[PDB]
Amino acid sequence: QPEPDMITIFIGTWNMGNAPPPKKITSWFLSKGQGKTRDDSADYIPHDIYVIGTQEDPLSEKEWLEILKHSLQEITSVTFKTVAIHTLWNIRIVVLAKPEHENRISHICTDNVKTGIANTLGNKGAVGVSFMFNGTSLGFVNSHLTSGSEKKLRRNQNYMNILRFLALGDKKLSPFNITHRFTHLFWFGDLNYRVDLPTWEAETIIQKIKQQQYADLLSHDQLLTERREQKVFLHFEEEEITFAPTYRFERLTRDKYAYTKQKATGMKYNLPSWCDRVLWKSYPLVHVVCQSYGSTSDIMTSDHSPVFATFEAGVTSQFVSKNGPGTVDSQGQIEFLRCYATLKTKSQTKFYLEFHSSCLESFVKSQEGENEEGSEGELVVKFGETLPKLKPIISDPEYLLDQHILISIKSSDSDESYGEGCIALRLEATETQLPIYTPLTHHGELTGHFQGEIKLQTSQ
Ligand SMILES: CN(Cc1cccc(F)c1)S(N)(=O)=O
Repeated sequence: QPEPDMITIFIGTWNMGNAPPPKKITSWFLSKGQGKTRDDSADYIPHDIYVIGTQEDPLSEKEWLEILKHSLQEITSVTFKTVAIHTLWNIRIVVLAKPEHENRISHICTDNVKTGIANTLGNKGAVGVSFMFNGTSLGFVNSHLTSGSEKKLRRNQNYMNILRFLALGDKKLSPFNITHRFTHLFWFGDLNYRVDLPTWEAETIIQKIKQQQYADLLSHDQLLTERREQKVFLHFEEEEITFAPTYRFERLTRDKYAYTKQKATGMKYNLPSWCDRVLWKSYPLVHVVCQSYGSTSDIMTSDHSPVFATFEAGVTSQFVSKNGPGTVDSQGQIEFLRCYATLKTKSQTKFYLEFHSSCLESFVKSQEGENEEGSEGELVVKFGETLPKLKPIISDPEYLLDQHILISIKSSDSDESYGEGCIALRLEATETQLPIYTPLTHHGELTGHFQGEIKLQTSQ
């Protein structure tokens, strides 16, 4: 039975509005409704992994698991295994997998982050799950961010707190947050970004939605505009939105948007908005293709419609050779030439690099670089030809060209990371000097760049 080189992943996000679901929710898991929808000919084909994020979920874990498992069994005739379930208040994540995958999955982690302070601590935050699927690390975050059209900055703050403090994946990757720990990271939820147009334009917006003319609305979507100004979700992707806004509906129909201010809304308008989103970030040159992104039309218990996204995602096998794991394979090496970091920091300390990768027995510390002043004010840290030669555990190119090297640039004075990035070993050539590049981030904000050349030796 061969190990897969691809799997499909279903991501669902639904703010349930504190109401039980209707008796049938299969349209959600089938990616049917509005937007980029799944072909009917695929309906019986199970996804490999289903990740369900809910917000304002009134159900017990048991109650929701029974609904989810029975739904998938009706669609696929497969009884899915429960990988993980984690709930913070009314924010929940469930991971289900085909039974054939049970012994491909390991290192299952769950965590949560509560956002805000005092007033603003008590119902917003995130839950997440991570695990290994054979040689591939997968992370999943379901976040319910701060509500309200005039709180985009708070949402951006909520995002940074979640990616700093959610403790998922390999704890040995100590300098790296969740935005660097996974081959594929999926972040979804009620992100609560709104269409920023005047209140007086509410009926105009509704008109535009009835015409399926989303362009002038999406140009005011706060998540798109904040992401274009590099304020949030830097280096994440989102599929084009081709479905109507998923909030705020009158319950038990989808014919009416309920946008007017009410005591129940704290006298706030809720103009139609794309609150409910799915984004991802995968390591460079790993296969990931969005195959659906849309909303259901037939699930109407909530003031939100469910959102679905499906993905093809490249995966690798748990590689064994006669040498590694448990030793190095002297036929393999990774060399770095003419490397330098450019940092935005105003500080003057010495810097060194750490190289982290599951192709190494453990992480590698470099010598300190040489600081110079850049022509436009910047700190340039030069490593020249001084970087250590990295000794991978396995030299086979079928393994090594699929791996990645995480880089942290750290202060010698404090040992704190000033920037993190990732280099793919999926090179155009081996035994050949080739350009490499990564942006560097810290707390998910841009802090610099790392560039240079790589020379990869494999057993071929
Ligand atoms: C048996 N584990 C993985 C798993 C647990 C539950 C459901 C699964 F589909 C897979 S393990 N290797 O101990 O983490």
